Amino acid sequence: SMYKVILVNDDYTPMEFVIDVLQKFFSYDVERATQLMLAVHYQGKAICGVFTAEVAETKVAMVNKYARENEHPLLCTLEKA
Repeated sequence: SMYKVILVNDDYTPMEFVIDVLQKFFSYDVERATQLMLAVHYQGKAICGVFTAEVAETKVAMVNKYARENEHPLLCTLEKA
Protein backbone atom coordinates (compact mmCIF):
# COMPACT_ATOMS: atom_id res chain seq x y z
CA SER A 1 0.00 0.00 0.00
CA MET A 2 1.08 3.52 -0.91
CA TYR A 3 -0.40 6.81 0.28
CA LYS A 4 -1.31 10.12 -1.33
CA VAL A 5 -0.34 13.26 0.56
CA ILE A 6 -2.71 16.15 -0.07
CA LEU A 7 -2.89 19.90 0.66
CA VAL A 8 -6.33 21.33 1.28
CA ASN A 9 -7.68 24.82 0.55
CA ASP A 10 -8.38 27.40 3.23
CA ASP A 11 -9.10 31.17 3.37
CA TYR A 12 -5.98 32.36 5.26
CA THR A 13 -2.72 30.62 4.28
CA PRO A 14 -0.77 32.93 2.00
CA MET A 15 0.19 31.95 -1.54
CA GLU A 16 3.89 32.38 -0.86
CA PHE A 17 3.60 30.02 2.10
CA VAL A 18 1.91 27.27 0.02
CA ILE A 19 4.69 27.65 -2.55
CA ASP A 20 7.28 27.46 0.25
CA VAL A 21 5.75 24.26 1.60
CA LEU A 22 5.62 22.68 -1.86
CA GLN A 23 9.31 23.42 -2.41
CA LYS A 24 10.57 22.47 1.07
CA PHE A 25 8.53 19.36 1.73
CA PHE A 26 7.81 18.15 -1.80
CA SER A 27 10.80 19.41 -3.85
CA TYR A 28 8.75 21.13 -6.55
CA ASP A 29 10.16 24.02 -8.57
CA VAL A 30 8.31 27.33 -8.55
CA GLU A 31 6.25 26.74 -11.70
CA ARG A 32 4.93 23.33 -10.64
CA ALA A 33 4.40 24.48 -7.04
CA THR A 34 2.34 27.36 -8.39
CA GLN A 35 0.31 24.97 -10.57
CA LEU A 36 -0.43 22.76 -7.56
CA MET A 37 -1.41 25.84 -5.60
CA LEU A 38 -3.85 26.77 -8.37
CA ALA A 39 -5.40 23.32 -7.97
CA VAL A 40 -5.61 23.77 -4.22
CA HIS A 41 -7.51 27.01 -4.78
CA TYR A 42 -9.85 25.86 -7.53
CA GLN A 43 -10.20 22.11 -7.03
CA GLY A 44 -10.19 22.64 -3.25
CA LYS A 45 -7.19 20.36 -2.76
CA ALA A 46 -4.18 18.96 -4.60
CA ILE A 47 -2.41 15.63 -4.44
CA CYS A 48 1.27 16.43 -3.97
CA GLY A 49 2.73 12.94 -4.19
CA VAL A 50 2.45 9.26 -3.36
CA PHE A 51 4.72 7.78 -0.70
CA THR A 52 5.15 4.82 1.63
CA ALA A 53 2.99 4.74 4.75
CA GLU A 54 5.76 5.91 7.05
CA VAL A 55 6.94 8.66 4.71
CA ALA A 56 3.37 9.91 4.16
CA GLU A 57 2.79 9.94 7.92
CA THR A 58 5.98 11.88 8.56
CA LYS A 59 5.29 14.39 5.76
CA VAL A 60 1.75 15.05 7.01
CA ALA A 61 3.00 15.63 10.54
CA MET A 62 5.88 17.88 9.44
CA VAL A 63 3.88 20.02 7.00
CA ASN A 64 1.10 20.60 9.52
CA LYS A 65 3.66 21.41 12.24
CA TYR A 66 5.44 23.92 9.97
CA ALA A 67 2.13 25.57 9.07
CA ARG A 68 0.98 25.92 12.68
CA GLU A 69 4.40 27.25 13.70
CA ASN A 70 3.66 30.15 11.36
CA GLU A 71 0.03 30.45 12.55
CA HIS A 72 -1.41 29.23 9.25
CA PRO A 73 -4.25 26.69 9.09
CA LEU A 74 -2.98 24.90 6.01
CA LEU A 75 -4.02 21.28 6.29
CA CYS A 76 -2.05 18.37 4.96
CA THR A 77 -3.69 14.94 4.87
CA LEU A 78 -2.96 11.42 3.70
CA GLU A 79 -5.13 8.70 2.23
CA LYS A 80 -4.56 5.30 0.63
CA ALA A 81 -3.62 5.47 -3.05
